[PDB]
Amino acid sequence: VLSEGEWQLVLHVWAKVEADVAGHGQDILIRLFKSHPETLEKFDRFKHLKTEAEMKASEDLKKHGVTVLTALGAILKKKGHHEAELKPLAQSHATKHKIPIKYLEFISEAIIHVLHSRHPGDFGADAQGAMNKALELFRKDIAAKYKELGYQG
Ligand SMILES: [C-]#N
Repeated sequence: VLSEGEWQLVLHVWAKVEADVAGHGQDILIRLFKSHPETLEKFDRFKHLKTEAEMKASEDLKKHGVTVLTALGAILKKKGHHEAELKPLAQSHATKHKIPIKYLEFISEAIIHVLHSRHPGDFGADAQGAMNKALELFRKDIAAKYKELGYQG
């Protein structure tokens, strides 16, 4: 459960993300691809991307970073009442992308790392703890929908 004050922490850092969604999105996906290169074979769209250099210059990668952060931001802003906003995301990742839950733990770690590098004055122990809890509720809810489809992974 996040306390209301922990949701406020999440939302306060989020507003920082929002002032530069494309830069945050690039950092996050690159971080993910560098830390868990196997996840990159799950994105059809990025098969031409090899070097870090290539990732940084990619428009496909930047535009996707925006799409990912827009969808997640809409979910975080709901403070746990996100069934509507999460359902479409869950079902597509299950059916169309076949993304194991594990991948969701990887991109969570990436987001946490990036927030910390970028907004350290805002991203202390208290904020990291609340974000961790928000992302873990997000995964748990995703895993519930996967279940309903019979989608393992
Ligand atoms: C889609 N990350």
